[PDB]
Amino acid sequence: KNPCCSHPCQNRGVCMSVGFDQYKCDCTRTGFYGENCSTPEFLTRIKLFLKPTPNTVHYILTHFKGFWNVVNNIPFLRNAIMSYVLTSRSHLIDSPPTYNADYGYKSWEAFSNLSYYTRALPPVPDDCPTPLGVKGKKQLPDSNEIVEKLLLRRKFIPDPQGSNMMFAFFAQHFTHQFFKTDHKRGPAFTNGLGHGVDLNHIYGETLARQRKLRLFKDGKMKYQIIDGEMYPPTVKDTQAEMIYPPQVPEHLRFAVGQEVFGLVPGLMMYATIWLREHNRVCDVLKQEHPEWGDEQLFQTSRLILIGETIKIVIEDYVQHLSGYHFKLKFDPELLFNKQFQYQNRIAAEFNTLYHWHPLLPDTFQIHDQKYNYQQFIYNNSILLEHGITQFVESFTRQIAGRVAGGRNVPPAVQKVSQASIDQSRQMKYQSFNEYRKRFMLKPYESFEELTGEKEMSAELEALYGDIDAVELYPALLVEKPRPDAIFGETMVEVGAPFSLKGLMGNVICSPAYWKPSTFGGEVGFQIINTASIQSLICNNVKGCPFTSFSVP
Amino acid sequence: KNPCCSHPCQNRGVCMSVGFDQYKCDCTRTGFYGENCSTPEFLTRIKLFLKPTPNTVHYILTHFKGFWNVVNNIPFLRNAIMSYVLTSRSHLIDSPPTYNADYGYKSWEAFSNLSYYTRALPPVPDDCPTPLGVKGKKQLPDSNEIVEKLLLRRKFIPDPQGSNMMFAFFAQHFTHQFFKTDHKRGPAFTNGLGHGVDLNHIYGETLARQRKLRLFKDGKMKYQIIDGEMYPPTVKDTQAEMIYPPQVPEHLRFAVGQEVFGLVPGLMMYATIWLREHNRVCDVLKQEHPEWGDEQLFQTSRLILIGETIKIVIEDYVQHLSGYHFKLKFDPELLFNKQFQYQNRIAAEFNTLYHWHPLLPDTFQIHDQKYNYQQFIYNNSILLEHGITQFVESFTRQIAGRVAGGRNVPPAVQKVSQASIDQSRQMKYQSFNEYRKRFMLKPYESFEELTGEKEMSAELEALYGDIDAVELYPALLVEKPRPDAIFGETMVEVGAPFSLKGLMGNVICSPAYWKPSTFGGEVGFQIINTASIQSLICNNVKGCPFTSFSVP
Ligand code: COH
Ligand code: COH
Ligand SMILES: *[C@@H]1O[C@H](CO)[C@@H](O[C@@H]2O[C@H](CO)[C@@H](O[C@H]3O[C@H](CO)[C@@H](O)[C@H](O)[C@@H]3O)[C@H](O)[C@H]2NC(C)=O)[C@H](O)[C@H]1NC(C)=O
Ligand SMILES: *[C@@H]1O[C@H](CO)[C@@H](O[C@@H]2O[C@H](CO)[C@@H](O[C@H]3O[C@H](CO)[C@@H](O)[C@H](O)[C@@H]3O)[C@H](O)[C@H]2NC(C)=O)[C@H](O)[C@H]1NC(C)=O
Ligand SMILES: *[C@@H]1O[C@H](CO)[C@@H](O[C@@H]2O[C@H](CO)[C@@H](O)[C@H](O)[C@H]2NC(C)=O)[C@H](O)[C@H]1NC(C)=O
Ligand SMILES: CCCCCCCCO[C@@H]1O[C@H](CO)[C@@H](O)[C@H](O)[C@H]1O
Ligand SMILES: *[C@@H]1O[C@H](CO)[C@@H](O)[C@H](O)[C@H]1NC(C)=O
Ligand SMILES: *[C@@H]1O[C@H](CO)[C@@H](O)[C@H](O)[C@H]1NC(C)=O
Ligand SMILES: *[C@@H]1O[C@H](CO)[C@@H](O)[C@H](O)[C@H]1NC(C)=O
Repeated sequence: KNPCCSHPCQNRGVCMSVGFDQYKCDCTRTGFYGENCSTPEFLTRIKLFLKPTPNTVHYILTHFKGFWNVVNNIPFLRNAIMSYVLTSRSHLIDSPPTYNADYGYKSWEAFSNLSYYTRALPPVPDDCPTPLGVKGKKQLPDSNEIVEKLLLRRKFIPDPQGSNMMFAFFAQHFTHQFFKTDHKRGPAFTNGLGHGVDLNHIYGETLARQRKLRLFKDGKMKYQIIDGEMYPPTVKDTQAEMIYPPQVPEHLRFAVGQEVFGLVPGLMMYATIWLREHNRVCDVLKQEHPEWGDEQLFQTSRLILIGETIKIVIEDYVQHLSGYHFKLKFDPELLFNKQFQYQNRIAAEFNTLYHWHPLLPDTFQIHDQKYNYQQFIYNNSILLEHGITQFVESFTRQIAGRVAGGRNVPPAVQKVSQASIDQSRQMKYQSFNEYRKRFMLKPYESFEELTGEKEMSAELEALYGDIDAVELYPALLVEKPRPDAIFGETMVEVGAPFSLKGLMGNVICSPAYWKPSTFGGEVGFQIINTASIQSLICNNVKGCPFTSFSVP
Repeated sequence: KNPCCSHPCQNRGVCMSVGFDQYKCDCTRTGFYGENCSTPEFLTRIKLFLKPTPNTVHYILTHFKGFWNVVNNIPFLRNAIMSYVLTSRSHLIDSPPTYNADYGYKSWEAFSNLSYYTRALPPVPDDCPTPLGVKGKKQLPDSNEIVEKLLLRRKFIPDPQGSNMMFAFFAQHFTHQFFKTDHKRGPAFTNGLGHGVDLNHIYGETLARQRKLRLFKDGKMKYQIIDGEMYPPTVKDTQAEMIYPPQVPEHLRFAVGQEVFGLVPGLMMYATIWLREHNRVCDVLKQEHPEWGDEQLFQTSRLILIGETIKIVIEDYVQHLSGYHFKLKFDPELLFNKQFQYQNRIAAEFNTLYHWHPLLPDTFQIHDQKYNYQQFIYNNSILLEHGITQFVESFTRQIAGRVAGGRNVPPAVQKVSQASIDQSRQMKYQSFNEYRKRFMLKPYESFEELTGEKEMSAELEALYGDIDAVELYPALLVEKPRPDAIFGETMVEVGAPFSLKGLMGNVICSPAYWKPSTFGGEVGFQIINTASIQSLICNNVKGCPFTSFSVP
């Protein structure tokens, strides 16, 4: 019986066993002291007393529109506030990384082996009184029963923030470059060895695959013209492997950076758009540098698209999610006078937290047509029939589902929801409340406090028994949403540090990289700093249709 | 005719071609402006006028012994001084890394591909008038003529700092965990994907190899008992690949972390010593943690040995090399309030700089025996015959050769010296003076100034014709040595930044790692804080013989 099974060390203290039945807490630089690191120093009490709650800060950022309008248009003020948002978030992240699924203590194996997802909290020891430590019952509830009673959609619940399918598929497309679970190996392992925004889902994970996708003229990527429009090349032509069922004919097997993007037309849509953007940038650079060769044109274009991606994700994507009247800003210079590590390791909990299944609709609405899940998946024929323009117009206006609030997961992906729970247990995640404490949030003291409701909280009580036994994934989906919001508190407060760290931690944001020469001059640099979700569609989609991450 | 062939940009500005006929210098954050980044800004002019020369600083640090004795014993001042030497040196290194042999511009391939050595200076462009850019003759002088006329040892020149064989072999053993050139692939590539002090030369580069070397009992590494003492296991026993010529019998084919360490008995000596130290620490930790399993004992011991290594390298190895009266200090906490990147990429020029062939003696004296290179190389029988105790006593008393000053490379390793020159040209190194400017040193204006002597300078002038045409590796070895020192100015001013950055950049120095719990408690921390070259030998060599990096 491991002495640290009770997770006795508080406030990010480190538990270490000293003997078979005793433990010791390392309170170094926690701001606390005592046996469990639970007694605050003088300075710590003052900081705590003066620290406003996340909900308070959230209220201020989502109100006083007249105030933020002025702040947004004064760089001095906007920079100082954005600088605060960045610094205070990333400090909750261990960098360089620490634990993974196989190590609850610091080890060189955990640090050096990039095949693992890292871990924000160490795994629960193998031999503990309960699966989660000491709290709860000897056996966790049946994972399918959790999904059915708490997560399954009885009736479609639209997102009150108005997120659309353009947002939903952007989210899936973007995150699947660093969420690349090596399932044949196990949920603890990833294929994304770059561990961040490298755009491997466009260019490929290895040089061998990249060379299959490249045209080797003017720095461009291979493509084909169908009905006058640019689309990805075929598998037969590139010999770049893709995941396709037998029923998909050869001429419809599109080859892109990510092997699984043929699964759903929504992904292939963004894959096509980003492909168009790369070759567009190549033309721009070739005009600016007629002396450059194919290789430098390719490499510089890739760096620019990485910049565009981070720019769009912060100022459009995260901006939409936050609901802030304050306008977030992508500016690496904000950190040049701060302590910050330019590196990133993808955490398993970050992956799990991003299982935003409830976003998915009951049917997919393209033009005047509707498709069920069986018709939609692996169906590139739909994409060619309607075209990218029609796809953009339809997805922009189709609303997505609310993620928090419970019971909004489509039955079509019921087994996927269960898988998230099963894998979480396989990797021995700690409880939901342990993760709330890990990110300096007060733990919930009752099921009713979690959901803000009596029905689902009663079912939670019947299943888990104790609030400290509730698991991470289901609790995130049943958590009381913030007022008219898509998420609950925990989703934001745990997710934002991971998100922002991986964005600003990118190498191109470092002082040695963030300069005009890196991107082929001011022309390439400007492409990055003026990028938006609207400009991406306008530049690469016929007719330049209106688009947004929110419904009109 | 690349317009950047002349390397027009000064002070670490970035050169970029604009059209076929012109270039543009990016002076971002160089502290300079103008077309070539040559004109200093206001504060820059001030800092220049208030900053002394490295030779002036070196004088101060090597004199006023009574003064430094006072300084060394007042922690607050000693910490401030040591903090400054860490931050100022590491600032000259690009981190995250930039260029490599294949990329003279920033690219994702250069950043992400760990198989390359990184580069402090970008390679000379392919289409330049001269091999070095625009300076010098169209063809570089014969590499063998350079070795013969300038580098080959006539009479043995001993190190005036009194470095011994314990020092020479420690340097080779220590640096060959990150200097691991993949010669079958090219000099531009490395097998040390950890790019630093991971002690892979003990434990192996991969997990597969590590498992072959581990005992899986009490966290220990496999070993055998010969004549009552601990030695590495064999290849036959472990099935771990080693590089050995056919004439080496099976029982003399020892298996260690680094595949080439069977090449020299001096390397196998330190391999044996560090092996013993691992198993020693395992015994200490097991006494402290009876509840721990094999895996935790192994991993914790490895972290401790990494700590010991960095401690010894700073406070004994670099301390001896420097010749300073100021006492250097290994203390990660010195950087906790500073801007510092906890990562490292091994530079090709750092490798070339560390080719300290002149250290090698004419013969290897062990007890009453003398061995030439034919008798010594790949001869592990010598190690077993004398034992580690006799090895330590002999090598402690045998003096090493002077590195700078020219004409001190043993003819036995003549081709190695030629290979260093050939590989540098193959990797398209820039000139010696370009690298001086890269590390804020003034360029030599004449051969006579470089050598401080009329003989070899005349030979240099005949070979190269231009001082700006002299290559990095030959100039390092012929440079005028500092008064009674082993090195010249450039070796120290270029070498120290790379060296210190790789040491303090280590992850165990990071705030999240530098705490007692990481090393198994206070006992693990004390092992590190009490580490020395003396204690390393005393703890693991029979009889506890005295040792040092200098001749008694
Ligand atoms: C963030 C938004 C998001 C969306 C909109 C979305 C939309 C959809 C969708 C739309 C038609 C379908 C059929 C599915 C179905 C799946 N999802 Co998602 N998923 C999303 C987030 C994720 C994440 C994150 C994972 C884990 C990936 C991993 O570990 O490789 C995931 C995994 C899966 C898997 C497991 C295999 C795999 O994808 O590698 C299936 C199947 N799914 N999901
Ligand atoms: C303290 C520095 C030091 C020492 C003591 C030392 C001592 C000895 C020694 C007997 C003691 C012998 C027989 C050799 C012989 C060789 N050394 Co060194 N070498 C040293 C510094 C280096 C470095 C640096 C390299 C290149 C590392 C790489 O790329 O693998 C090297 C590589 C070599 C090579 C391969 C060529 C090459 O990598 O370019 C041979 C052969 N050698 N050396
Ligand atoms: C430091 O953390 C310790 C671990 O959480 C904590 O010990 C825990 O104390 C609680 C109550 O104080 C115990 O909870 C149960 O105790 C008995 C079982 O012996 C039950 O009858 C109770 O109803 C209650 O459910 C935990 O069992 C106990 N955990 C241990 C000992 O591992 C310490 O109190 C903490 N110390 C400080 C100063 O905060
Ligand atoms: C890091 O850069 C390495 C150097 O570019 C790169 O190694 C190269 O890998 C490719 C593809 O694996 C090899 O390409 C061809 O190799 C042989 C020719 O010798 C062909 O028969 C194959 O079919 C293949 O097309 C290169 O040979 C190889 N080059 C070298 C010098 O090793 C690595 O792949 C890069 N690392 C990553 C992770 O991408
Ligand atoms: C990173 O960790 C994984 C998992 O431990 C290592 O993969 C194992 O490698 C050994 C030896 O090659 C195999 O016998 C196992 O079957 C592998 N396990 C799995 C789950 O794949 C991997 O080798 C490690 N990476 C490195 C570079 O050592
Ligand atoms: C869409 C429902 C599929 C799963 C049904 C079996 C699990 C029981 O689901 C039940 O659903 C009821 C109506 O939503 C709820 O009121 C109950 O709390 C819940 O237990
Ligand atoms: C895919 O979508 C098309 C719509 O163009 C439809 O005709 C077809 O039946 C769908 N299913 C497939 C191809 O399995
Ligand atoms: C910059 O350097 C180039 C080549 O070294 C030289 O021709 C040019 O005159 C320099 N420009 C200035 C402004 O000094
Ligand atoms: C190796 O050393 C042994 C003595 O230790 C000696 O007898 C033998 O000749 C040496 N080998 C060579 C090739 O010189």
